[PDB]
Amino acid sequence: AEKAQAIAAARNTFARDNPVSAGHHERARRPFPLVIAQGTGSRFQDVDGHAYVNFLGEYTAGLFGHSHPVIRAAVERALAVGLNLSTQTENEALFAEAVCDRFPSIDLVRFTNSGTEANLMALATATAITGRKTVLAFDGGYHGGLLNFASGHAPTNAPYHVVLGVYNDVEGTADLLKRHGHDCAAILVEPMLGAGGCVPAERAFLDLLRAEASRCGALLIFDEVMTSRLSGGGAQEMLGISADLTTLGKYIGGGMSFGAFGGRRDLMERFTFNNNILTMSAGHAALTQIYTRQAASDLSASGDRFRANLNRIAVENQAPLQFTGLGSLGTIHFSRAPIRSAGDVRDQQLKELFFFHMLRKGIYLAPRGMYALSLEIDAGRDAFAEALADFIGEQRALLMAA
Amino acid sequence: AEKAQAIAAARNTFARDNPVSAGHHERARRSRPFPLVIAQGTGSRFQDVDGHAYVNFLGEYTAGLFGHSHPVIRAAVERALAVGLNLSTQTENEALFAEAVCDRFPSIDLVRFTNSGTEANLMALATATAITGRKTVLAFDGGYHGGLLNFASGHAPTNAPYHVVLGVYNDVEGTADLLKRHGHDCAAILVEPMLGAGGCVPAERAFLDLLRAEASRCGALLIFDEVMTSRLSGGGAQEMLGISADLTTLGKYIGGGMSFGAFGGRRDLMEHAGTFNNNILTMSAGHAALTQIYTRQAASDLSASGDRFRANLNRIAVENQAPLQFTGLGSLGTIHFSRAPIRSAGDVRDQQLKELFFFHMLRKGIYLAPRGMYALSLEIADAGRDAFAEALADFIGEQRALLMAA
Repeated sequence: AEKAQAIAAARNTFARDNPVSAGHHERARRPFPLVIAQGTGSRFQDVDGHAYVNFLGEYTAGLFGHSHPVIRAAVERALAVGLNLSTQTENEALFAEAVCDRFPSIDLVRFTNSGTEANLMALATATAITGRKTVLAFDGGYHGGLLNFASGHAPTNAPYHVVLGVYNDVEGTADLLKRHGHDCAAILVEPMLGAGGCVPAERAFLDLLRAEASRCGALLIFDEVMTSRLSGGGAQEMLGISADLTTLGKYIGGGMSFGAFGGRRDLMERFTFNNNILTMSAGHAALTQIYTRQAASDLSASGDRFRANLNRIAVENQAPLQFTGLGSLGTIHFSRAPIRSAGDVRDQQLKELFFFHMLRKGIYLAPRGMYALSLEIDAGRDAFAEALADFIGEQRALLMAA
Repeated sequence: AEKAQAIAAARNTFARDNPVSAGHHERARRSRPFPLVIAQGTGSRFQDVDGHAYVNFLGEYTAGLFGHSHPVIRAAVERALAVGLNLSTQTENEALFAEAVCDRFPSIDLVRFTNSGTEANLMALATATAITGRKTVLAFDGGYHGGLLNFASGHAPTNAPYHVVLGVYNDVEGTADLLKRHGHDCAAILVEPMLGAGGCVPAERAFLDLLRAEASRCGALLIFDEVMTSRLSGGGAQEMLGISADLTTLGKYIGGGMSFGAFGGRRDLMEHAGTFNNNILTMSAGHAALTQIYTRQAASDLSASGDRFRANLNRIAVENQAPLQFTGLGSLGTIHFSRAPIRSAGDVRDQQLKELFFFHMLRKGIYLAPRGMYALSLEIADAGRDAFAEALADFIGEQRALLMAA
């Protein structure tokens, strides 16, 4: 088939293009992944020396870019004053007060080494306060290595009695609550399905989740590891919803291993916690001196207009691919059907073709097609739109019809 | 009481000594005397927020093995920083790092990196339950495997909902009975070669070999958590004892002092689907530290220094006829108010003596955990050992009438 032949030609060209990534894949021991050597601003250089504009943004973790001066200088100063300090430094409280300033909902904060640990600690506190064991999750959600529900479950997930609902469907959730209301300790939900395909949550869906959690005595945990960037106080500030607990992710720690969980005092008074000097310093400098509300607003508005530009590339060529998401985070889907839950993403060869083609054009993003803008990426948007335009113009006959 | 009045006087002097740590505690209260707040560090020394310099004997609970300012590690972090933060999920550093770790622990046929030892032990347990299909996990009272993997109280309401079965440390008879009862359901036996939080209680070697025997006989895996004990040799206590675990978990110093953990072992057991750690600074710092600084010669010298030094401190106790003891292995030890031989947590059966000692040695410029833990770093030298031994000598001489009798 022309689709198979074209993806084979592009994949052979990719493999012949990047022998050093192949050698590293061999030494570390489905085409090999790209192995990146260096980075600067919105640019990434692989081990073969090819420069790319990094649209993937490290799955929203690299919001500040690879070489921001304020963060680099903060990390250098923290390094020079000493590594592996004791369990008590000023940096932790300064950082916690900055976060609470941004998320006043988080009456008490605790730091972890990852968002996975943050969600685990939140679930632990939920089960401890309520004494209940069942946790309500949603198909396609990803809260960590042992908190994955893309398959509806994972055999590696921690042995919580997880209840699985379909995203953006409050009828099924109300029925599941009728069934397990007494046993529901927590409702863990992302304001946008990150791994599920950047499926935005309908606002009524989240408001009704809050209502139901209140009425059945379960807590509401918002996994804002990804969506916390949607405003200075995240999507929860955007919608006026107050969860019992909130979890935040790695970019809050300046690009290094960090997570945070917190909220109600009575619930969180139960509280190894993360205070690494470099992480505290980088996250603090980044939040207080770089991540201004105006900078985040510019970034998310640019992301919105830029997703519009892409979808209009699709619309003009009558090709039914779409970018879905919110603000500066989107992801390409081979179907043009409106996506409400995981069941709606119901062909990876077109996505692979797109990924390889934009790589050949110098555009870097996830093979699943997710893009997360960083502060450094109008010229980058123009180049990205022109690259997508040229690729779709050339490969138009291989894509579905709108 | 003379002890109560002396500890009250020492605590009042501590509070008057460190107003800045108190101010930091107050400001942190927005989100048992107050803890010391540390400002900077250099080598084996720490300077607090009030400007006092201390010899750092606690070594950050075994994590600060390299010291606070080691040059090659600093340069590795600087170079990685300049080449760029937040690189993609695939870089060369992770494989170089994994090969060095596998060199040190060739038992770890497949390795995976995590952001913490808590995450490493959790992922190891996940792999155990997945391969075996069983739900019960055998742990030991007093063990600490992470924030949600803590068993000092015999359990915690925060622990992940594994069906953990708890035995008493260094007791294979009770373990054999519990294994006879739950053998078919035991997915893993998770054990530290030394009770870290339990009070640096070394595991009897026959106890670990018999845990291996039972794991083999009933089909459970054996997870050795060497987050703390991995420093006892180039291949950890498992290399020291000739034990081959089904899984091994390693801790933060392998990642150069930053958030890092590792778990690995058998191929068939081992392995989006899971977030793995490839942080640029962590990979670079841990790699440079292991390959250029954490040599077997340096680690051997350090553990020998720890052995002779525990002898020196315990002999301060013996000469002064005081029943306090330092227990542990190599360069890791801990003070206990009793002189009774410690085999399990139940043998630690008064915290005011430890608090008095801690505050007095602080006044003398020696820093360690209020619980009394010491973990020497590569920077602490014979002079540091001499100063610590003389400090303990003077403190026990002055506070002689307040301590128990041997």
